[PDB]
Amino acid sequence: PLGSILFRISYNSEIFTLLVEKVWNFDDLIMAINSKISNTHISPITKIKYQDEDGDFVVLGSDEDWNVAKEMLAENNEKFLNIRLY
Repeated sequence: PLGSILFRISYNSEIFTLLVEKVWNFDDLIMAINSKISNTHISPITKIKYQDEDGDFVVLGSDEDWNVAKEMLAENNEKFLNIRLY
């Protein structure tokens, strides 16, 4: 049952979880992480690399990449997600 998705912000040596709805386009999305990571409010990120079913990381900076992945979650049977922050 689809509803919400979780994001596992994976940094260099930092790890955080952010609950991102399935209605938060790439905009609100980028703003969602940019909000949580806002903690530093020194220099956020504009590029997020999310994992795919194949298990290969892929860039994500649009809805076509934020959705194309979502539709995959169902195929991955994962209500969560993994993002890369470098």
